Order: sequence, then structure tokens, then C-alpha cells
Amino acid sequence: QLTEEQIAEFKEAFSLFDKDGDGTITTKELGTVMRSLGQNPTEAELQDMINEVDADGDGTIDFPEFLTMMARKMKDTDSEEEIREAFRVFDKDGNGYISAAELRHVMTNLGEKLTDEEVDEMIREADIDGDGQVNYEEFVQMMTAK
Ligand SMILES: [Ca+2]
Ligand SMILES: [Ca+2]
Ligand SMILES: [Ca+2]
Ligand SMILES: [Tb+3]
Repeated sequence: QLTEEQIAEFKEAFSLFDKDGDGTITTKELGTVMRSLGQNPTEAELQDMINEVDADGDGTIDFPEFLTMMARKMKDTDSEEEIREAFRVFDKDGNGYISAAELRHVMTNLGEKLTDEEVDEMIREADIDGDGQVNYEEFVQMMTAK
């Protein structure tokens, strides 16, 4: 039973993925989005990637499947591999560290203007140690913090 408060937040993600507002996420748009994220996925990956979110193999993604894909993860096993790439995917420094600055560097290219007072707070609001920066160890805390 997904609460509305959750179903809403998800909507925000879509508008971020489907810039065309067609109502379906395609590979051409997916790669383009990940291509600007500093990532360089292969053709076999992007195409095969959609499959993961495409259980019906229709060639596109909808709301029911868009949430299921994310929700499912919460209702199944997880691979620290995804937490590594995504995380290291932001630390272009390959150092594995995301400072309130670096985060603002990438999250900024997203195409949305964010405020420092917010980012600084978020990162500092999640940093169980409050070091103004997030470490790989902290990343687990969130998933290990009931
Ligand atoms: Ca589209
Ligand atoms: Ca770094
Ligand atoms: Ca720290
Ligand atoms: Tb589908």
C-alpha cells in the first residue's frame, strides 16, 4: 500500500526522466539523460537496461512499471554494486567522496538551479557525523538506519 506522499514524490522523478512529457520513458531519452551525467553506457547496456524496467517488453515504461521497478527493490534483495556505481558515478574524482561542493557540481548540471543552503543542509542533515561531506560508510547508514 503505497502512500500518496510517496506516489507524489515519484511524479517528480518522471518529469526529470521524461522531458518530452510523452508519458513513457524511452532509451533515447534515458541514455541522453545518463550521457550528460558523465556516464558512457554501451548500446547493449542502454537497450538491455530498459528491459530491467520493462517487464512487459513493450519497449517503453509507464507509471505502474516506473514505480514497481523502484518499489520492487524495496521488496527484494539488493546489490551493493548499484550503490557503488551510482555513488562513484557522482564522485568524478574517483576518490569516492561527495562534498557539498562536488554534489552541487553534478546535481547542478541536471538542469535545475539548487540552493547552497539546501544542499549544505541535506548533506549535513544526513551526515550522521555532520562532516559537511558524505562518505561511502554513511551511504550504508541510511540503508542501515531504521
Ligand atoms: Ca520521451
Ligand atoms: Ca572527492
Ligand atoms: Ca564524513
Ligand atoms: Tb512497460
